[PDB]
Amino acid sequence: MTQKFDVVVIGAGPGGYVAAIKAAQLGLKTACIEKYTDAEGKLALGGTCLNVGCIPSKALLDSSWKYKEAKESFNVHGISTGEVKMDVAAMVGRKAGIVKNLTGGVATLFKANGVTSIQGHGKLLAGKKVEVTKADGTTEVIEAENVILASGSRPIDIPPAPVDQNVIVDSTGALEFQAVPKRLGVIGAGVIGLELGSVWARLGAEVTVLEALDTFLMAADTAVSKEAQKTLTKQGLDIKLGARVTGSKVNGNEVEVTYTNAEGEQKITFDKLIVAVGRRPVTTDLLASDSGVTIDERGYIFVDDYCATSVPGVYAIGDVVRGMMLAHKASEEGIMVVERIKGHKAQMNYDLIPSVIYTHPEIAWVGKTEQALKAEGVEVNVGTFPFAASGRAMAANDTGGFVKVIADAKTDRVLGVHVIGPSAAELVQQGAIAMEFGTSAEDLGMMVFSHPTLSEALHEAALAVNGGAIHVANR
Amino acid sequence: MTQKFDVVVIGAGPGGYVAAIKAAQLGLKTACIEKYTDAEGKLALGGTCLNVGCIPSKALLDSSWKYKEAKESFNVHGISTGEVKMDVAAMVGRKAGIVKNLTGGVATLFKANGVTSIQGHGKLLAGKKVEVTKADGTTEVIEAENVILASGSRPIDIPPAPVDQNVIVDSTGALEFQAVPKRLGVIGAGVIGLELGSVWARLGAEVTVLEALDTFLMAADTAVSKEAQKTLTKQGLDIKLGARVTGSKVNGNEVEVTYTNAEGEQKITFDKLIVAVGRRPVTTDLLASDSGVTIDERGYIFVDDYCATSVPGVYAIGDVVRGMMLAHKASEEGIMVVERIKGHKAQMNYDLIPSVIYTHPEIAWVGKTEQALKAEGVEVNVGTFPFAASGRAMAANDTGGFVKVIADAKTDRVLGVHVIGPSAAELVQQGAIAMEFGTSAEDLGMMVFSHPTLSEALHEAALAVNGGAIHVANR
Ligand SMILES: Cc1cc2nc3c(=O)[nH]c(=O)nc-3n(C[C@H](O)[C@H](O)[C@H](O)COP(=O)(O)OP(=O)(O)OC[C@H]3O[C@@H](n4cnc5c(N)ncnc54)[C@H](O)[C@@H]3O)c2cc1C
Ligand SMILES: Cc1cc2nc3c(=O)[nH]c(=O)nc-3n(C[C@H](O)[C@H](O)[C@H](O)COP(=O)(O)OP(=O)(O)OC[C@H]3O[C@@H](n4cnc5c(N)ncnc54)[C@H](O)[C@@H]3O)c2cc1C
Ligand SMILES: Nc1ncnc2c1ncn2[C@@H]1O[C@H](COP(=O)(O)O)[C@@H](O)[C@H]1O
Ligand SMILES: Nc1ncnc2c1ncn2[C@@H]1O[C@H](COP(=O)(O)O)[C@@H](O)[C@H]1O
Repeated sequence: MTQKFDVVVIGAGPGGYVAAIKAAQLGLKTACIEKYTDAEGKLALGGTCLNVGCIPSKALLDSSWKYKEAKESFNVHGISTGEVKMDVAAMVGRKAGIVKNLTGGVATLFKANGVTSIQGHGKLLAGKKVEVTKADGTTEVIEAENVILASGSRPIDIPPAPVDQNVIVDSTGALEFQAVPKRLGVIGAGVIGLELGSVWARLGAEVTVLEALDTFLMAADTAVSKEAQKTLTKQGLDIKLGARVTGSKVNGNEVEVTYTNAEGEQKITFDKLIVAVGRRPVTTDLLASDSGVTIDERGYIFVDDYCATSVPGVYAIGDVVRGMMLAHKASEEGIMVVERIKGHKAQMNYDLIPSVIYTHPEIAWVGKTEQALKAEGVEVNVGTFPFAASGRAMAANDTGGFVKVIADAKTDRVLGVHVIGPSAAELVQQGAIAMEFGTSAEDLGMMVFSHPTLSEALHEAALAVNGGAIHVANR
Repeated sequence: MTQKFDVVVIGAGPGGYVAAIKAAQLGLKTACIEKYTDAEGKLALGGTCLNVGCIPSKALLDSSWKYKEAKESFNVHGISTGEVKMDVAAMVGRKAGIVKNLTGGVATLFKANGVTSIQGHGKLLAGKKVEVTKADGTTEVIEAENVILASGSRPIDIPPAPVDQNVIVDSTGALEFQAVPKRLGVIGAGVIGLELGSVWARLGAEVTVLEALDTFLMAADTAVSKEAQKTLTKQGLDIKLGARVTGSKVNGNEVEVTYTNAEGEQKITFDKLIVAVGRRPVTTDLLASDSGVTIDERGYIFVDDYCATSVPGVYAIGDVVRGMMLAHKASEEGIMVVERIKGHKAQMNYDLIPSVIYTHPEIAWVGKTEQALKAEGVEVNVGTFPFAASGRAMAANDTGGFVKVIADAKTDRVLGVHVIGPSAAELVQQGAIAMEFGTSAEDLGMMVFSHPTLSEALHEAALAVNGGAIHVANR
């Protein structure tokens, strides 16, 4: 009666469900354990990303942008509308429908690939045995030749502003508001905070973003974060740096927030408050005391470059291990691990994992920032092209931003591509693909880019590296 | 004394003006001769592409799509408006201001780079001598060490439908309507005809496209053209294949068109008629009898792979020579010619020039079609991914279409990338960049693509080539 599998995956987020599908495709008898259930009380796959993360946030960002554009940027095209209105419930409902479709899609993929789906909480015991606590309390132990831990992360909750799922919410609650909060506060100016604040600012919320640090998007290239702060501020996000929240007091349907900055203590009242101060790895009841799996100082499962833990045949991927907390990072780690289980020498290039921020203008990058390369003493040539000079962007009425390409001054090898503007993620992916092949700035400049397209902005920026751009003056 | 230049470029379109800027950047004393001037007396730099082609069409396509979307696809996002109306004069005026800004931009680039612009009609005489006939009829002969012929193209004019720029227009008049015609006819279902028909259909015109051939977009992959005909028909373009126009009679503010199809002669009346039956190379008074420059059977200037004519030091680029009549082809041929004048061994890869159709959904491709590869006996593996399975596309409410990757069955080398759907041009550019580096489908599949992004559809299609797609069943 004891079930035996070649691979047992704990967690069905982008890391775990992709790993499970890949394992099954490679002929490995695979099981995937997941505890999450939807509103009908049924197993729902896809993790944070699908259910309360990437997908729902992108749906609201696209809907809210259309509303803002209709209100402010239709007249220039000769288009008049009556009063523009937003049925918030319908917007949230569209998002809920997308999530339902996609979670159903993952279940379908599991069935088509032969993945054994097991609803419950999984715990790794000694000897690669996994204890599954089923939805009804029944426990069952299964045996695995290989175990993949992909338990993900959860929002950080801080004593100064505890979430109550009503007036003070985390990112999950922020995607479920029934009405536009008249005054919205956001703690944390990270990617999640800026995305969530953008959604509601577009729909009319007076938005204030309280950020404890004195830097804005420190991971982005300095020129990109400078431009981002300027534009987001103009879009109604009152971004306050050096503003550390120290306490809060919920008074019925409002919250008075206290924070400290260069001018001492300040108080501000909001109708809703979103706490977006980071995410922490989840290992809650994931490991028996004698599992042998090492956890580092910050709660992450310790792994090598191939996602192997301290225990043979046990791997860990995604948000629960070191690295950028991104969905594509999790999925590709899952692929690597399964390929390696099959004996292939798969590996990941952590230096070419792109980052995307889905504000408008979209922000994206891959490789190193200019400030980082200068700090490391690497001499570089930089080429920039603004969308204000792009005929395609002018046609689209979306000319803010630029493309920045950074190359090694001696070898001309492209070390980083940074974009703030239309189709940023797509242009950065072009850069990433070229970088995978060890492209030089000159190699990109020598290629034929379709005209007129936003892609041309990357081509011009690459040419600008060596002072050869056609559509911008060269210095 | 006679003006003397290292390079004399005849024509200031994307081939000519880019060739002029680059020559100047490389230290060559350069002149660019252009005959056309706008209503404000300014030299019409940018040629067909900027003044009456690429840019104006893209501007109207973008404005008209926003109108269609607001009327038909805002409700799903929860967005309501009053009545959505289009001020056609204002839409066309926005386009006119974009054209004015960009033409001014090229003038600024010419000045910053030291290009001597000369207003007039240039003619190549024997001995690389160029006669410029000014607008007042005066002539001046300038001496050149190198001549670049970039005279471009013009619409084909046909006896059955003479253009009067009122009831019967060509592509130039089609971008200037001041009101939506109730009934619009388009002769020719080529790229230009489909784009122009789409603009007006979106704004309420009843559009009929009369095409003499029984094929539709034969240059596109069969799966792409099939989908395109289906979706364009659903958008209100009544595309009639095998319908050859034989005559037309203007009756006041109407035109009765007579055409022949499977039921013999038919008659149909329109308020406006667009003649989009192709384009022809322009060599009108471009060459003296004894210039020595060979013209082929279709009126194109004959050139080798490096755009060199039969006369040493004389080159021809863009629409006036063989190849795809595209802006990026013209510009890159311009760059190749100039680099070679300087002694560099630059080369054009005609196999990797992408094609784009700016309808909605956008269509783009690079490399070979599946039908061509089959006809040539090349064994292939095909991978397809539909946007209906893309989380990013779902969030954007734009899921129509797919990505198709074709690889050599023996070497796995990517031979073609075809896309119909959102950001088709950008995804195709990712494919073209990879193909420049000799990518295999597996190489693309091993790269990390940001999630959620439209780019992921290319990643999945690449994986599907070898039956390894994650998000669609592999059958
Ligand atoms: C609002 C928001 C927006 C985001 N937007 C983006 C974006 O645009 N792009 C991007 O790349 N990333 C984004 N992220 C991050 C992204 O969601 C994560 O990086 C990704 O979900 C990590 O995948 P994972 O598989 O590691 O973990 P998760 O997706 O968190 O999946 C872990 C799963 O394991 C389950 N689980 C945990 N413990 C157990 C157990 N013991 N037994 C059984 N099951 C268990 C959980 O129920 C969960 O379903 C966003 C996150 C948030 C919160
Ligand atoms: C409606 C429409 C839409 C289009 N859309 C696209 C698109 O989306 N993408 C794309 O790639 N292509 C598009 N094209 C095609 C594109 O415009 C051409 O391929 C491109 O302009 C060719 O550039 P060129 O430099 O060869 O010639 P042109 O742009 O035609 O420039 C030739 C110039 O030379 C001048 N000239 C001619 N003879 C002389 C002379 N004897 N002396 C001096 N000057 C002279 C002309 O006045 C003109 O300015 C489109 C065309 C049309 C009509
Ligand atoms: N108490 C706090 N008040 C304000 N900002 C905070 C507080 N605690 C953390 N943060 C910020 O929250 C942000 C979270 O960023 P990230 O992890 O990228 O989402 C960081 O920039 C932190 O400085
Ligand atoms: N008299 C005509 N009636 C209908 N279609 C025509 C006629 N003459 C040319 N065409 C079509 O016009 C199209 C021009 O397409 P292209 O050159 O790609 O822009 C071709 O597909 C021709 O078949």
